[PDB]
Amino acid sequence: VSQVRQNYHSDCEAAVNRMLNLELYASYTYSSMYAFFDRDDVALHNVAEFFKEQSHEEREHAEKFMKYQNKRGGRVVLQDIKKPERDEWGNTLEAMQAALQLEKTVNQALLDLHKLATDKVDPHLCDFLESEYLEEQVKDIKRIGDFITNLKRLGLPENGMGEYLFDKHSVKE
Amino acid sequence: VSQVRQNYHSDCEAAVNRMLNLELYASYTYSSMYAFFDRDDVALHNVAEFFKEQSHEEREHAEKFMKYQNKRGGRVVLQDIKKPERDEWGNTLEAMQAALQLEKTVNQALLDLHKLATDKVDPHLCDFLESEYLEEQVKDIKRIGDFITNLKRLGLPENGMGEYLFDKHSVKE
Amino acid sequence: VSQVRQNYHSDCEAAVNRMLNLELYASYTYSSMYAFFDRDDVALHNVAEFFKEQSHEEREHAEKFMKYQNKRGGRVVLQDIKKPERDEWGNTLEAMQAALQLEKTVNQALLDLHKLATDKVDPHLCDFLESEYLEEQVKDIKRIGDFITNLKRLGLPENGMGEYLFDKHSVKE
Amino acid sequence: VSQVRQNYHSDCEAAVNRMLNLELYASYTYSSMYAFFDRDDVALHNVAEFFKEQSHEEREHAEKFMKYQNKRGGRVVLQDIKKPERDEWGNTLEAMQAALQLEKTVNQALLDLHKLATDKVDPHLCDFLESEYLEEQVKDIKRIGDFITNLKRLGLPENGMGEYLFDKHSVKE
Ligand SMILES: [Cl-]
Ligand SMILES: [Cl-]
Ligand SMILES: [Cl-]
Ligand SMILES: [Cl-]
Ligand SMILES: [Cl-]
Ligand SMILES: [Cl-]
Ligand SMILES: [Cl-]
Ligand SMILES: [Cl-]
Ligand SMILES: [Cl-]
Ligand SMILES: [Cl-]
Ligand SMILES: [Cl-]
Ligand SMILES: [Cl-]
Ligand SMILES: [Cl-]
Ligand SMILES: [Cl-]
Ligand SMILES: [Cl-]
Ligand SMILES: [Cl-]
Ligand SMILES: [Cl-]
Ligand SMILES: [Cl-]
Ligand SMILES: [Cl-]
Ligand SMILES: [Cl-]
Ligand SMILES: [Cl-]
Ligand SMILES: [Cl-]
Ligand SMILES: [Cl-]
Ligand SMILES: [Cl-]
Ligand SMILES: [Cl-]
Ligand SMILES: [Cl-]
Ligand SMILES: [Cl-]
Ligand SMILES: [Cl-]
Ligand SMILES: [Cl-]
Ligand SMILES: [Cl-]
Ligand SMILES: [Cl-]
Ligand SMILES: [Cl-]
Ligand SMILES: [Cl-]
Ligand SMILES: [Cl-]
Ligand SMILES: [Cl-]
Ligand SMILES: [Cl-]
Ligand SMILES: [Cl-]
Ligand SMILES: [Fe+3]
Ligand SMILES: [Fe+3]
Ligand SMILES: [Fe+3]
Ligand SMILES: [Fe+3]
Ligand SMILES: [Fe+3]
Ligand SMILES: [Fe+3]
Ligand SMILES: [Fe+3]
Ligand SMILES: [Fe+3]
Ligand SMILES: [Fe+3]
Ligand SMILES: [Fe+3]
Ligand SMILES: [Fe+3]
Ligand SMILES: [Fe+3]
Ligand SMILES: [Fe+3]
Ligand SMILES: [Fe+3]
Ligand SMILES: [Fe+3]
Ligand SMILES: [Fe+3]
Ligand SMILES: [Fe+3]
Ligand SMILES: [Mg+2]
Ligand SMILES: [Mg+2]
Ligand SMILES: [Mg+2]
Ligand SMILES: [Mg+2]
Ligand SMILES: [Mg+2]
Ligand SMILES: [Mg+2]
Ligand SMILES: [Mg+2]
Ligand SMILES: [Mg+2]
Ligand SMILES: [Mg+2]
Ligand SMILES: [Mg+2]
Ligand SMILES: [Mg+2]
Ligand SMILES: [Mg+2]
Ligand SMILES: [Mg+2]
Ligand SMILES: [Mg+2]
Ligand SMILES: [Mg+2]
Ligand SMILES: [Mg+2]
Ligand SMILES: [Mg+2]
Ligand SMILES: [Mg+2]
Ligand SMILES: [Mg+2]
Ligand SMILES: [Mg+2]
Ligand SMILES: [Mg+2]
Ligand SMILES: [Mg+2]
Ligand SMILES: [Mg+2]
Ligand SMILES: [Mg+2]
Ligand SMILES: [Mg+2]
Ligand SMILES: [Mg+2]
Repeated sequence: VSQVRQNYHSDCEAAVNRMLNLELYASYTYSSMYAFFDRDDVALHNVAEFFKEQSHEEREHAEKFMKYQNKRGGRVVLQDIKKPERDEWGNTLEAMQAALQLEKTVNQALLDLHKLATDKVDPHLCDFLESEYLEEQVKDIKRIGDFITNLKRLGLPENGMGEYLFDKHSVKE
Repeated sequence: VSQVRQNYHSDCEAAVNRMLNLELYASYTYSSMYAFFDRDDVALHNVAEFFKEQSHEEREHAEKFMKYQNKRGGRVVLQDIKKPERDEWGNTLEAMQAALQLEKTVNQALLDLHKLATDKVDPHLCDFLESEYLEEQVKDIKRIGDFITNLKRLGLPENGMGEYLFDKHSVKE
Repeated sequence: VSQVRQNYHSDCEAAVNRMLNLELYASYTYSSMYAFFDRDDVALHNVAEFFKEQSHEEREHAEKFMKYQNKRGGRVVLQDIKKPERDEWGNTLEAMQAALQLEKTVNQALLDLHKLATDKVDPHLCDFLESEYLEEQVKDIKRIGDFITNLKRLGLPENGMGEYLFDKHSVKE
Repeated sequence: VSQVRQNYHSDCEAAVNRMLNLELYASYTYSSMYAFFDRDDVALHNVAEFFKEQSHEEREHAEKFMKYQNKRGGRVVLQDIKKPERDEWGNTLEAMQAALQLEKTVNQALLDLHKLATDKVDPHLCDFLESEYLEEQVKDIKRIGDFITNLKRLGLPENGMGEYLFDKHSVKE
């Protein structure tokens, strides 16, 4: 019954809250990858910093959904942020493969939310997803795929020299 | 039969003209609010200037529809701009409540136009509304709602000190 | 068995992981307060932004513990970040009271960790807490206490004008 | 019987002199590593310069203890600076392993000195060690550990290409 609410279905409000949680979950998974690559027995600092940046970007995605919810007159409802699926991430290839799957999971949830918004005839929510989320996902999925191709080319997981070279030439210094 | 016309339904052309009129109507209502708050026996100049700015923005919305109509090969058809519903606006709370309802009326018309454009399979018109109109409405509706909440907190309509404080701290100097 | 590990007790490593979780929990609680004050029916934007900033600072506290853990040769172990205790925060006074208690809870955990580090004769961990955490807590606790005193002076919770004045004069614009 | 002396135990004064000697010993060992990597039949100049810098930093650590001794009213007593344990350092991996052990030996001596200062209730000496020495050690130990992990990844000692790559991408140009 918010005074600002107009053309905003309860189902979409709830799905936005669930999407918010998933963004926070993604942030936390990336934070775990950062910490792993920062370990003294892993020590791939450019890879670590790549994942730290990914983590911060996911938190920005989450905060943008909070703001959106309030703009439409919905109510933010938070749930636990589940810990990541793994405590250690193997190596750069395994981590990038997990990152690819994570970004595709997030993308599928965004696409599902777009379908719901379409079904409920909510063009503002459609526009928001298209303008602020969907292209970011396609771009990041492509970037991570490109990385995986190069890690395989470099002989991961077996080729430690390849892994070193990737950290020194493929990710930001 | 315009040489530029392509995928532009007569119904959408007509609805764009009606939307243009509504934007002009909204501009005129805001102009009335400006004049009211500029009265010597009302004298809330920051509130007055807020509504003057709202009025100018609505005229910009109208002109953008005129340009759009011509870009698609439709023909601008003007009708009378009806005078506002009231000659005096009571106080800042009453005016903001009327502004909220006005912005929601405009928003509903834009949403209805988007539905029509969708029905007629006009993605250019959909994009135009989503990119140039729908988010502006959500933003302004939220801003005015926020103002109303604060005016109520400040004890409007009875609390004149509250009304003074709002004009001096909530709206641009 | 990390090659860098020296004078770092398993108990301290575990307690650092638990402290990390608590920092993340604090961040999430502050994020909830931000979202609440950003609601159209609450609409205290300077208060909202204060809590958003608090939330970001807690995430910085968490990341610093992750880095610390790795520097000492411990291993970051993550757990679920529990959702905040409340879904809505009442008003500025109730939220500030909850913030005070949260900062004191965090402070007690830091003091307990310092006691453990002292018991295990770990001066590096003692220094880290004293140089990076303990004074921040005292400062923030004092700031929030000062705010609460002023909110009470301004007649919270009943005095809406007082609450408005606080948002406009006590917290950053 | 120095006029400035206050709360400075004879045991701490003596231990500071022994610590000074150890800093000088560490400097000399690093100087030997510099000279080794500068050999025409070793020729890893970035590695050589890394160790030269390490050597200079250890001399700075020593001089700071001399100044400290005098500030407290103790008397600097010098002993021979023993030559390093080896005349040649094998390769980058062997040298980094020796550097890690050296930094941990220095760290243990600093921790032992902190324990003594604690036992003698000398908070100024505790603060000095915590503020000027202990974090430097943790940082350098982590850095060298990280290097060792990367040298192993690069196939040291057998992989000469790996050793070349490390010198060109892991240590300052
Ligand atoms: Cl609705
Ligand atoms: Cl929900
Ligand atoms: Cl996984
Ligand atoms: Cl695992
Ligand atoms: Cl996933
Ligand atoms: Cl959905
Ligand atoms: Cl995007
Ligand atoms: Cl691109
Ligand atoms: Cl690439
Ligand atoms: Cl046509
Ligand atoms: Cl018409
Ligand atoms: Cl009216
Ligand atoms: Cl009237
Ligand atoms: Cl209306
Ligand atoms: Cl229509
Ligand atoms: Cl817009
Ligand atoms: Cl906005
Ligand atoms: Cl406001
Ligand atoms: Cl240990
Ligand atoms: Cl743990
Ligand atoms: Cl609570
Ligand atoms: Cl609640
Ligand atoms: Cl608490
Ligand atoms: Cl503890
Ligand atoms: Cl601090
Ligand atoms: Cl202070
Ligand atoms: Cl204050
Ligand atoms: Cl005032
Ligand atoms: Cl003395
Ligand atoms: Cl001596
Ligand atoms: Cl040796
Ligand atoms: Cl030798
Ligand atoms: Cl040694
Ligand atoms: Cl000692
Ligand atoms: Cl230090
Ligand atoms: Cl560091
Ligand atoms: Cl490294
Ligand atoms: Fe980025
Ligand atoms: Fe995301
Ligand atoms: Fe992402
Ligand atoms: Fe990205
Ligand atoms: Fe404006
Ligand atoms: Fe308009
Ligand atoms: Fe408008
Ligand atoms: Fe506007
Ligand atoms: Fe701050
Ligand atoms: Fe904290
Ligand atoms: Fe805090
Ligand atoms: Fe703070
Ligand atoms: Fe004032
Ligand atoms: Fe240096
Ligand atoms: Fe040293
Ligand atoms: Fe050193
Ligand atoms: Fe150093
Ligand atoms: Mg209401
Ligand atoms: Mg609902
Ligand atoms: Mg979920
Ligand atoms: Mg679980
Ligand atoms: Mg569309
Ligand atoms: Mg679009
Ligand atoms: Mg785009
Ligand atoms: Mg690319
Ligand atoms: Mg013609
Ligand atoms: Mg027609
Ligand atoms: Mg009309
Ligand atoms: Mg009439
Ligand atoms: Mg837009
Ligand atoms: Mg605002
Ligand atoms: Mg090992
Ligand atoms: Mg343990
Ligand atoms: Mg806990
Ligand atoms: Mg629970
Ligand atoms: Mg301090
Ligand atoms: Mg103060
Ligand atoms: Mg004398
Ligand atoms: Mg003596
Ligand atoms: Mg000695
Ligand atoms: Mg000898
Ligand atoms: Mg320090
Ligand atoms: Mg490093």
